Amino acid sequence: MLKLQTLQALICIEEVGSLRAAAQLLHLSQPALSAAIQQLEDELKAPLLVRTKRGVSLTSFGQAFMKHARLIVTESRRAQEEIGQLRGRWEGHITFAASPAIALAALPLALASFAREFPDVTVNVRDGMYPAVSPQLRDGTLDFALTAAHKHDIDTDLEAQPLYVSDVVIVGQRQHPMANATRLAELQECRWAFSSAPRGPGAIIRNAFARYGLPEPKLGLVCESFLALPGVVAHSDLLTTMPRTLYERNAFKDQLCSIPLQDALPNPTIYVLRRHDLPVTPAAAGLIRWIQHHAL
Amino acid sequence: MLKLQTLQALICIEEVGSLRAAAQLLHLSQPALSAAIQQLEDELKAPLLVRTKRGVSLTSFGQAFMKHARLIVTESRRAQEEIGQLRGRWEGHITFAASPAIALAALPLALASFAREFPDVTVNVRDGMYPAVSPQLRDGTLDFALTAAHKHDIDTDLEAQPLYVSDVVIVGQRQHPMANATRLAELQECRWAFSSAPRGPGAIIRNAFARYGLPEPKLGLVCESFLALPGVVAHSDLLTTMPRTLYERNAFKDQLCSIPLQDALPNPTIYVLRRHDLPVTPAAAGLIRWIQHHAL
Amino acid sequence: MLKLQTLQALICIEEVGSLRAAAQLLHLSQPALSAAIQQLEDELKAPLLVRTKRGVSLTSFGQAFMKHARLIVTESRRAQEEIGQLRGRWEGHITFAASPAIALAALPLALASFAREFPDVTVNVRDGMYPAVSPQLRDGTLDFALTAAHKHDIDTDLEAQPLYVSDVVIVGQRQHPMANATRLAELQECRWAFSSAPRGPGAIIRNAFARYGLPEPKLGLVCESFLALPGVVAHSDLLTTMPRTLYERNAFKDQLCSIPLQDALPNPTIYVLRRHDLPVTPAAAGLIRWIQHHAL
Amino acid sequence: MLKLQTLQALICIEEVGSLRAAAQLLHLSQPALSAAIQQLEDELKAPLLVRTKRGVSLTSFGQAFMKHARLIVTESRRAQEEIGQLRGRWEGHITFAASPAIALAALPLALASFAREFPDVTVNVRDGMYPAVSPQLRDGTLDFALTAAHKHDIDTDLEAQPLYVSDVVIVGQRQHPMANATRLAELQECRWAFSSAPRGPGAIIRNAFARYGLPEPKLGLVCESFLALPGVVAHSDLLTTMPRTLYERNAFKDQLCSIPLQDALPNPTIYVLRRHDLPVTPAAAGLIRWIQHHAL
Ligand SMILES: O=C1O[C@H]([C@@H](O)CO)C(O)=C1O
Ligand SMILES: O=C1O[C@H]([C@@H](O)CO)C(O)=C1O
Repeated sequence: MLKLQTLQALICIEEVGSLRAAAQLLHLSQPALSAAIQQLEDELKAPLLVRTKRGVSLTSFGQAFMKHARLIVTESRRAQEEIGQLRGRWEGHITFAASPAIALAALPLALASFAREFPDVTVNVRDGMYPAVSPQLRDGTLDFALTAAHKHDIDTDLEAQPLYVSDVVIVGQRQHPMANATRLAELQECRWAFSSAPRGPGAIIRNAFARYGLPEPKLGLVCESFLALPGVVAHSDLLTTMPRTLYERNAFKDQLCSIPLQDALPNPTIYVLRRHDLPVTPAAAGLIRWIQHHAL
Repeated sequence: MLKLQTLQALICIEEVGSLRAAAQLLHLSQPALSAAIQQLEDELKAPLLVRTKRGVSLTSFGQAFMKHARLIVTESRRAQEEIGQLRGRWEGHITFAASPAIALAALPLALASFAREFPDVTVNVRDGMYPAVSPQLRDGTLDFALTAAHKHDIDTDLEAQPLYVSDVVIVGQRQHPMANATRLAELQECRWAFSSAPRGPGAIIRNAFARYGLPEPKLGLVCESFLALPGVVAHSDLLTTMPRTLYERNAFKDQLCSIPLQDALPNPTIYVLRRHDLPVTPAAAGLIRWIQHHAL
Repeated sequence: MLKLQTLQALICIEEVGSLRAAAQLLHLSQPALSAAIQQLEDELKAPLLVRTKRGVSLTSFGQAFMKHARLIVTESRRAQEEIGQLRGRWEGHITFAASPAIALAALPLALASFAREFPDVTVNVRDGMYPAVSPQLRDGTLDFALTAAHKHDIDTDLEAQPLYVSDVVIVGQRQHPMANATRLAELQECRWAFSSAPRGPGAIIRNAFARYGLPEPKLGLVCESFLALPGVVAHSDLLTTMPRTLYERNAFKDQLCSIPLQDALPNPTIYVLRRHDLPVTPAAAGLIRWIQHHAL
Repeated sequence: MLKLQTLQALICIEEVGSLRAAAQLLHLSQPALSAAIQQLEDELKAPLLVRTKRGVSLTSFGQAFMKHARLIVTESRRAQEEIGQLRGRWEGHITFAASPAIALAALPLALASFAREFPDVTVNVRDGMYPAVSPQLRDGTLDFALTAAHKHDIDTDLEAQPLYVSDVVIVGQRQHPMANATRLAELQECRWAFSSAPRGPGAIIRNAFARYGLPEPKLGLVCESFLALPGVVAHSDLLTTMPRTLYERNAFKDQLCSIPLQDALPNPTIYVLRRHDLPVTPAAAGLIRWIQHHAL
């Protein structure tokens, strides 16, 4: 029998004056409790209980021992309470960073379902992108990030689980002069709103231009806000690249077009990124499952 | 004495985090980047970098030195760009942050106007809010921030110029239970998505509930991403506050509504914020001009 | 519920810092130490250990849990030792700390007396001072501390029993410039070696200079090691305060002197300090008895 | 010419109205300064100075540029001041741990000499031993430790430089019954005051007994305080092992003897131990040199 339940029982035996009565009160087996106390007495080499007409009393050794017993039972309760609070604070909070596409499609449906399965968790959500999220993942102020990355180029401190394979489209003002282009080379003369990517401003379009044999793309401006990007392109002649989800869910849809090229653009893999030494909360894993569920 | 040429070296080394990865400073001929840092370390008489687990890391001295290094480098660049501008050679950089209400309405029109008049100025557009923008204002890495703020509580070294008086609304899913509420008191029991604000996450609804005599609003989640907010609200029963301009310009407009409230809500003033003792380049001035104009 | 058997396992694992190095728990047959920790982790519902750079490290939960684990294990051991003692079987452990004035005079005589009467009790003797000893008093890892303290400023859960009223002297190199000073004011310009004390390093000379109307004493060095103090003073012109007993009993007595001062200095009371709610084992009681006796 | 001295000169030129006068004031070469300003003007593509009858004035471009120049000169001064303070605090403090032998012989003479060569450094000295010092060396609260260790068994985070090779002697009460022993086996019947060592209480004597084919040494008591050890052995029949320096410099010399065995005891190597990522202060290295100097 678990020692703490034995000590707990002795505490009860002191108050109600019977082994039998104590076992029934704490829902323990009489023959098991009796054998536990006996075992303990043999280890102690003294009796804790002396019989009377009514029941039992603590012996002299029993009274000495009970002071220790009382402190051990109390310490156990306090320990479980301290850690219950600390763990309660831990499990009750999630802080993460999401890419624009996850935030526009996956997250909203994920968050609804999640909050039913995990009703007691505050979630804190922010915009984020790798490599910028790396330092706060590392220093712990950020639990995980849901962001694009390149497998062969990720921090070693970080674990990376693929979430889904994403799409990138070239976007322009609805009647862009190059709306009918089928090739990258046909856009050499356009100016670009360099959108953000793991390898730097406009890295996706620069690298596309490079592999297809073209010079550097002509810069129009650098637009790091994905919130601002769709309207900016709508009121200018600048082209940009963006996630398909952003193109499909933005405020300026009817003023924009995509320019679908027969030349291939990349498919940025979206990753769960977190520090690997770190333990993941049940809720954190839960939220990931739900976002995953809506990223199929 | 310091060698201003080495400051960008240090800046670069802290960013890429590697000894060798820094060689893209066009030191693809020699590791005399080390000699350059040796000098800087002796001028300050303190170790700046440190042999580390994944490559190279700044010491506490290095970290302290960065804000000064960055202000020096960016002020030098601004000095040079200004002189050319004063000669009608309109080249150079502008980096600025914008709140969602500026970013979705005035900004697209202003950027296009500016680019037409100043075709060769490289502009960098970011999300940003006060007070988070303050340290990038302070080290010269942002020229200005277009953000909500409270006049009576802006840091002393910051210049604040009123740009726009914005409008707060209360937003929920289209067939929300409270869709037809007209009083703040009717929303007492609702769960909220705390959106970002100068005085902290959810400060607007928190401070409103307070003034209207209510208890703390009930937290559903913290959502710092304005890109994510409309959709989160669309696919749940969470209420939120948001700029009217965002309410009117998002991808989930069909699935949302604004609560027809007859209790009044705040009208946050959007400001142009700058570190006051920094002379504004003629080009940056030119852009603020345009944002003001389109801000109506 | 907790399994008290696993607590020593956890204790051991945190000390040796290794997964496998812990197998000296006589688990040289199986890694079912892991199963034991799995249970504990589930009882607390929190990760306790963490896969780490050099082996295994406690999580913040593990760290929080240690004081409770240690008090439980040591109270259980004390419960068992007491019972045997109450039966005239004088076996078990005593761990205690002592200040230099107790350690150099009363302690040698007391330990010898005690060992003659209680030949089989294992005694553990440590340096220690208040308040540094407090957390080891609190977690049961020290049975008592014999230390200077101030009555009006001892933590509430600590029992404090006057043992000895000690004597402070001011000590310097034998032919010190001030060797013949009779007034504290004459030592105003001297450099001091700050020795340890309850109110902080050099608190005695600091608080003396203050009461006698002087400015802050001049710091030469901080010397927490009483073993080192006499020699440091012997081979320099640094003055220090120290217990008269230490002044009288060190290896550099020939090369030292005490300043023949007619301004009075404090007489720190040495106390027997214990966490008050912990029942003192008969053996430990037996030793405190002897230390008291020899303390004269 | 260093750019900061150029900007500094332009600041001077604005105030005193002459290039010639400014070069002489700041002790710079006229032909060099003139060429520097010229070079700067060519890069700026505008003149900073216009001639008058007296001297020069800033041009319009000069006045624009000077605002930036003034800020860059000021920032440089502030940077050097911030880091000068931080580094000043760093270089002006040493905190270390010493073994009993170092503290009794090396340190006192080291500290005197050191403090002349490095007069502005607070030194904080404490008792310490490996492995106990390891966590605070690692977390930085302790600069270095001068302690015994075993080369083939030291933490990887730590660098270890040998300081000197030490001696261990068996010590007893002046007329110990075993004072004439020449072999370890002759002491099998004695009881020991287990003194502290890297591999645990009494590890030196246990391991000596083991290699010479003997059973475990009989325990008398565990004495972790090296301050207490000599008097404890003097007023009992317990034997101990200790550093030769402790045996030669303690308060109870005339009441003790050594028991020099023809059996060999170990020669514990004393190490400088520090975290290797950490930069060492000039003063810290200096103190080590002086302790080294007195450990020959
Ligand atoms: O910068 C780049 O953009 C794509 C990337 O999006 C693929 O995921 C790619 O291969 C690059 O080199
Ligand atoms: O514990 C031991 O004591 C000596 C050591 O002092 C040598 O430096 C040794 O070899 C052991 O195994």
